[PDB]
Amino acid sequence: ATCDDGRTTANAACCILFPILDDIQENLFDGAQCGEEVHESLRLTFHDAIGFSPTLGGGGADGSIIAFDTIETNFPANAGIDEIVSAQKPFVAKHNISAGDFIQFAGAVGVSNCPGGVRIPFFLGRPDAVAASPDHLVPEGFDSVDSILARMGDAGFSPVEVVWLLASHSIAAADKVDPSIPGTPFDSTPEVFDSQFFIETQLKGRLFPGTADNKGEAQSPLQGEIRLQSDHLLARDPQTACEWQSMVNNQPKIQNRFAATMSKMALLGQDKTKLIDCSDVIPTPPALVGAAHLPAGFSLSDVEQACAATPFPAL
Ligand code: HEM
Ligand SMILES: [Ca+2]
Ligand SMILES: [Ca+2]
Repeated sequence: ATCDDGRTTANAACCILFPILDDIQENLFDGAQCGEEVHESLRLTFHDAIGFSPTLGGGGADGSIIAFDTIETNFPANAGIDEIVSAQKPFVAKHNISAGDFIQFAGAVGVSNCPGGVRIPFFLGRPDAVAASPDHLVPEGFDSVDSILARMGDAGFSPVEVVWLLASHSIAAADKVDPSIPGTPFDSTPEVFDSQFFIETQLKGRLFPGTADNKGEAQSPLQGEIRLQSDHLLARDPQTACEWQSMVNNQPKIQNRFAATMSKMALLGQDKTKLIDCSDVIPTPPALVGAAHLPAGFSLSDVEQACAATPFPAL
């Protein structure tokens, strides 16, 4: 189909996304940058979608974190999410799409701004949310591995799919884990969707980049990086360690698995056969240029190898 401004997309119902694309690239992502607003929007896709439990309810990727913000931003695991919920709300009021479509659309557009990134498949048509998520369904940085895997398993994700979704922490920082150092990132390249996150979490912890006593924080290997206790444990746990290592220096697998498992997350609570595919509206991401690496001056003896089947690669 050809839309009114002459841009084309495979399914004509998708034409309505083009003005919304332009508005968010200008006014939400500050001129299509891979910056804080993109990271916050990507985190919002997960905090919206994961509100889904067969036994308790929640409609998953349904926009409930905006439509019922009053309730869901009270949950302690949503700390800090209110800023990006407030920022997105006027876009939803002004355009003609549901909050659940908007959150996943903004997350996929945001990701496409980051070098190395992918186009997450995007479907249009989710109805407005009809219930707030239940409480206590969002994993925290201080939860054990078994707790996190049980929660993600309960929403439909295997342990390998959790590892794949955690490539999101390649373009990510924390504001609330240690409030004295907000904006400190989880890897050395928070503007680049690459395997540095899986590398650098495998390094021996050395110091705390701000204060020492913060709940859900492990020691970081670098003054300018922060480490969640969850990522520290998942990189080392026999249930996830070999998968975590396998992402290192494996950008094709990161890209393939992150797109497919993000599309699955974006569809929790929904049925794709009732929606329309508008994947082709998402911009084309830049590619990587630089090779994966240990941080300069580090070597294999600084890596805590945790996969008995396969040694950590020589980078
Ligand atoms: C699986 C267990 C997970 C845990 C325990 C977890 C935990 C966290 C924590 C504690 C933060 C920092 C919040 C702050 O203090 O500001 C965070 C940030 C973030 N998380 Fe996760 N996360 C998990 C999975 C996910 C998934 C599946 C996504 C996929 C979208 C995601 C995307 C993000 C992003 C993009 C940020 C950076 C937000 C920003 O820079 O503004 N996380 N994560
Ligand atoms: Ca939700
Ligand atoms: Ca990165």
